[PDB]
Amino acid sequence: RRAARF
Repeated sequence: RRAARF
């Protein structure tokens, strides 16, 4: 969800 694979 953040910026990279999340």
